[PDB]
Amino acid sequence: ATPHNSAQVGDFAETVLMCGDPLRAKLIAETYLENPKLVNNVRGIQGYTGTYKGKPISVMGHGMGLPSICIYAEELYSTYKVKTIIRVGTCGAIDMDIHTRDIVIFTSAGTNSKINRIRFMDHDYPATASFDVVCALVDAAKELNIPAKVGKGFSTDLFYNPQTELAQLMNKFHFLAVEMESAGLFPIADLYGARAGCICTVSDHILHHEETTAEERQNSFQNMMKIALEAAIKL
Amino acid sequence: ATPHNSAQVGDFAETVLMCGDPLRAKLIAETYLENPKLVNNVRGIQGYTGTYKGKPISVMGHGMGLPSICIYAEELYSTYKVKTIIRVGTCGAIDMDIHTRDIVIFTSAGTNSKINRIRFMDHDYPATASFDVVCALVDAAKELNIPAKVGKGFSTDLFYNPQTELAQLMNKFHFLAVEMESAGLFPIADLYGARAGCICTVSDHILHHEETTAEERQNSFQNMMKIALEAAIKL
Amino acid sequence: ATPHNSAQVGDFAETVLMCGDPLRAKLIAETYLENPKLVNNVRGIQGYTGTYKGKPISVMGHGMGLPSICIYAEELYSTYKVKTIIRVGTCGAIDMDIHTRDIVIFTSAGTNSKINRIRFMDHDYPATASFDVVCALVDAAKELNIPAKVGKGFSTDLFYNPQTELAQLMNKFHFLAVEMESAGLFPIADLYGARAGCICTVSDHILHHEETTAEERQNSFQNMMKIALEAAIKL
Amino acid sequence: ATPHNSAQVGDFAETVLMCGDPLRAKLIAETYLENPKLVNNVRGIQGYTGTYKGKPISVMGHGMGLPSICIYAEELYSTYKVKTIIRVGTCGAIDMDIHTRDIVIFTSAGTNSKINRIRFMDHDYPATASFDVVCALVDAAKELNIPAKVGKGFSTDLFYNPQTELAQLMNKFHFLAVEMESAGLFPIADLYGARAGCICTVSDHILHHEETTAEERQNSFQNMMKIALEAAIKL
Amino acid sequence: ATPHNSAQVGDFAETVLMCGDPLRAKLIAETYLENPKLVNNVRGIQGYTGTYKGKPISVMGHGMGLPSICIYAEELYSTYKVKTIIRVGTCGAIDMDIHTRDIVIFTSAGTNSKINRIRFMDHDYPATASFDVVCALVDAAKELNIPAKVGKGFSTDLFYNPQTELAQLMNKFHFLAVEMESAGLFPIADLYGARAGCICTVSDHILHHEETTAEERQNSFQNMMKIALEAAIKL
Amino acid sequence: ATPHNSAQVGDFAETVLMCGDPLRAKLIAETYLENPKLVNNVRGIQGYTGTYKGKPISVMGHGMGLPSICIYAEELYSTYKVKTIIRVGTCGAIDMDIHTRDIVIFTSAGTNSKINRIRFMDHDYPATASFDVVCALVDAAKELNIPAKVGKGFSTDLFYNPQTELAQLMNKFHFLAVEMESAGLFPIADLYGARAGCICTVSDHILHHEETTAEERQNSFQNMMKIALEAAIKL
Repeated sequence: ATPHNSAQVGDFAETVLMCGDPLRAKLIAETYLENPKLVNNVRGIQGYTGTYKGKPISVMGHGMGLPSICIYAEELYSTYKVKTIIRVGTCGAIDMDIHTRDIVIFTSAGTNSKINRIRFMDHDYPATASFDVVCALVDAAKELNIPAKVGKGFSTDLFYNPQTELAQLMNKFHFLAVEMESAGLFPIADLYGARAGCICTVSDHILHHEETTAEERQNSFQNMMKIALEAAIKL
Repeated sequence: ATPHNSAQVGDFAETVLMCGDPLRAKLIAETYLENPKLVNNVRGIQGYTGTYKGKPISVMGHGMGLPSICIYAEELYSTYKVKTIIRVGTCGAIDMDIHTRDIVIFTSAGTNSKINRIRFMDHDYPATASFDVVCALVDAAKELNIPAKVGKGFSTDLFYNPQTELAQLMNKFHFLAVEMESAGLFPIADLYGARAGCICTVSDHILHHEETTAEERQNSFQNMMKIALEAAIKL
Repeated sequence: ATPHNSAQVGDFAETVLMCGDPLRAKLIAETYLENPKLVNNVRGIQGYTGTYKGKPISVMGHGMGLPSICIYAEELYSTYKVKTIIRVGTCGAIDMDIHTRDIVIFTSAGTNSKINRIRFMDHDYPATASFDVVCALVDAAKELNIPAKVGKGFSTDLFYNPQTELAQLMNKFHFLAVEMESAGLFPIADLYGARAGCICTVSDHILHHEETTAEERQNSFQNMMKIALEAAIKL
Repeated sequence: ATPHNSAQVGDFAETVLMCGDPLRAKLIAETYLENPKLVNNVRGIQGYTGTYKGKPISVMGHGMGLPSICIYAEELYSTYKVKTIIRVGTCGAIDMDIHTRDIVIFTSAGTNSKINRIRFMDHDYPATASFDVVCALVDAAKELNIPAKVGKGFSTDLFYNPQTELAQLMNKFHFLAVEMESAGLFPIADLYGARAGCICTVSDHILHHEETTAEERQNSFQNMMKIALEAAIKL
Repeated sequence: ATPHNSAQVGDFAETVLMCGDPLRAKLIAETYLENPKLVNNVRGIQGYTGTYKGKPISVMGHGMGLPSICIYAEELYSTYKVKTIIRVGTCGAIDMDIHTRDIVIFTSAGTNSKINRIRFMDHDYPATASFDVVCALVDAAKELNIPAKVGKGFSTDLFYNPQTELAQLMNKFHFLAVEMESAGLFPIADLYGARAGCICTVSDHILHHEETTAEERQNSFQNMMKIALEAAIKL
Repeated sequence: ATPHNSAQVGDFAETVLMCGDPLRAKLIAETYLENPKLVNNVRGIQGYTGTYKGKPISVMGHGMGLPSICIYAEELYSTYKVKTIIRVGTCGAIDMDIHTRDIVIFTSAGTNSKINRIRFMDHDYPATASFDVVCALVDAAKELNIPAKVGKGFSTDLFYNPQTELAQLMNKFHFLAVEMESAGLFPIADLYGARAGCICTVSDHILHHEETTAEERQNSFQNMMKIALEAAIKL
């Protein structure tokens, strides 16, 4: 149907969970969905559609960086009539009070990208997570009683960032974590009158060395997944 | 104590309601607070401190525009140790589905200002309302059962905006309303590890002529005030 | 007549003196004008119209920051057909050769704001004081024989400026003082084919501790006021 | 060895061919290399190392967009000590004199991204292909006698570009094609004192409908691959 | 003494008149100065030093564009200890009320250049003519009773400007004329604690066809020269 | 024919060599061309047209800075129907591996100017030398067997650059040399479907003191000239 998707309108559920790693997306599909069917694998993106608690749900990769997720999100909202895209994955902690293996719910995401300035007449567009999605993620967290931190995230274009001072600046303004897609996703959802959200488990800290026990990193991941899945049902 | 405030540390409650109109702030103090005492009137700003349901509460004006509210907010968070600043006032609707006299709860605010870019190494800072404050405002709305719209707002530096195309662009991205302070307030709260939020009643629509009945504009205002006050207690 | 002014066309003199402090404006009206009448008090702005040496003159506050004064200036030039707006007030010295209590006449004002870039296709607009007004202010200074310094001013959006290096940069380029309105005012006057100017008394120095004797600060203020008033007559 | 690569120093050849599609990279490895061995598949990136005419050569995917390829390129140049990265893939034609199925050799790439401005003190960095690589690609083209167009390319962050006027502007300045990685790749090669280049086959035209015969699109692809491979040997 | 000047400290008068055309500068030297001596001709710049009414005066070309005059001005203020640089030349009218052959005195100059933003931490620097020089030029005009227009000028980097809408924008803000050096000159004078000014005769109008009689264009030029010369003496 | 050129269509050869120094251009004309005739001297620019090996060739100065060369290049390509403009001159070395008296062939040029951003919708335009011209210059170098370095150049607007850190940044990215015209020239050639190139001899190093023997600086210059001339014939 599109340059980056072979599936046809209807193959995708109206709620799609997206992560960077296509293998992760394949794992998710095989681990949490019932009767997952590969509906799209253009560029080995691993797009699946199965069910969770009787409801239709799709999981697909979105590469890394805003330019990438921007392609998938717009194609999904526009061509496949998707209504909700919840980004699920890992990220790097910034704030000193955030520890590795912590789950973070993005209220919004800042960015060093130029995309939003391009779509917003060079002004400051607040890449804000859909309020419904934020509430669904937080309610899920509360109901499952899984500690989660809610706040600003930051979508960087430079994983290896030359501006090393930026990190401390972000810690001063209390940015919770860093990833590479949210700031691009959120505004595209607004444009299509659709919804977007993001939940991540901190896989590493950028300001100091952390303690990462083998079974603690997985628990954290599974916990984030439960929240994302339950919230999807609520939506 | 400061160049723009004569009050001393302790004169202000830890939760402060701020609007642009100092006369409005005086009205609010005399109408909703018990035993309101004028603690600061430098520049006729009308800063009061009284009580609501037994709890300490302060109401003060903040002029118009980010540069203005930036002065008051930082002085309050820094010198008077205020913890929460809820901006309460009027605004101009953008989105076609938003009508005059509607109450809007800001999740965040975009801006055509350069301030946040100055404090954020020229990148995109997401002026986001403190999540606690957004939730307190929405819960108050729900509990009082007062219809309110939650979403992005826009803080403009140009009330009379030369870029007339911006309005339609904002309607396409579904910005709810336009005011002139939120985008400045939110990031200053983050810096001080404090909290900020904004709730406004739409006094006019920028894309078309609206119907404004005399008693409907006041009800709307009183309703917004109830929500702001109750939320303050919850915080 | 406007959203921020209740007065009608004709209530304002064609020459208006504006300062940030509305109480200051009230003081000015009661101290230097004959038969001052409050023609507008929307937002406690304290707008008066009286006479000086038989001629009509208006004094009104304009809040703090470019976004604020931008609203009043354009409304005045456009709706009330005002011809001259002279900003009168305080400011912070930059240049080492400028001392507290010194009177400064702005030839122009730089800014860290984005407004002029918005109205000027993102190029460098030189916020220049109307040449007639500069000459009227300087002639008044010379005739009254009151020492005044003439040069560049700087209108900041950040009273509390994160970019602490900016101050020394400005001292190197010899910016005389810092305030928060001129850069916005000047270009709006040009747009309306009208005139604008600014004169300030330095109330404090930003690069070092100064000596401020009680009666020296008032004399300085009264002197600045005489110059502003006489120049108004000349215009 | 890295967050996005499991291979160790030595697993990668000093010359690496990179395309967006990981499946394409797998195809390339199985079709043109002898004894290709999968040395890295983190994120299903499909990184292989085999031989071409007795020489070591690696082929791996790089996702879509500058942020993505920026991660891989820097990791490869820095950790795996790679010397040459030749981007090989598809692109969209701009210039009217460029037709679908045409092969284009990038001399350089423009971009609407902010990355290079971030690494270059906000000035204009000319994302230029390593001269050795450009010459190797052009010599290969000449020796194989395969018609190829040499000129500027454009790396966009927005596949779906809101600024629809940009296309005609680029046609006026004769930008040959559009892709999404070159502008990020080239400067990273310079930083590491290494080399980078890009060759693409136009899979579609952005200014008008083109004729794409089944066997013409493959020939074009195979031809581009021959040039890329032979040039690699020359390097 | 410098890369662009062979003269030594002392060869140049403390007041230097500069125009773009080196031949014009040679003409000026031979026509208005007594005993003009060529003190520098690096790059055929035609730098002379002679006398006017017994006082030392130098005339030299400065090429075209800010980058050019920036080199000469800084070298002159820094190495040759020059105190005043008055730019004298031609320009293109913008404002409809400005006619060909009109003399214009710059109060300041706007620009589409990035230089001042580079030297001013990316903020708005008001390229303002030294107030002493503006007054000297205007007094000379008044004393000689030669009609002159005083106001903003604009220094463009693009004589052939792609942004054709800019012209009308400038006419709306009443920019008097367009040249290519003032915006660069003025800030360099400030940096060296020295002085700069600019006076031009409009040789053509950019918004419509004008009437240019043979002897009217010369008179205008001679008149501008008298003003520049007399003002130099006053300084 | 134009404001800066008195010559008529046909007076200029289709290939024009341009340097900053008009005296240098005069020298070149008298030293390397047969029967050189001065076809244009507006502003003492020294524009000549003679022959080299029987072929028509023109040499003319272009002042200093992008704004300057932009005027000449566009007038030449547009009015005089010139096809190739090869900038020939001096420059300042950046990279530590570049020594004084070294000849450098620009593949492209970066810049701190705003021109290209103005003509390119505020995006990154890669000021790239025409590939034909680069190849002609390099072939000439190879055939004459004159060592030349090929790579990025940088066209600065600030000969005296306040941003002293830029130099080291450029050395890290391996910018070969610095001049003041290429970045402006290259894009104008693209616009006119014409060609441009640049070759310079390093007259000084910006990062350290160099050894410059009298006869080594001239040899270097003559060598650069041979390459430029021979390449012109090849084109």
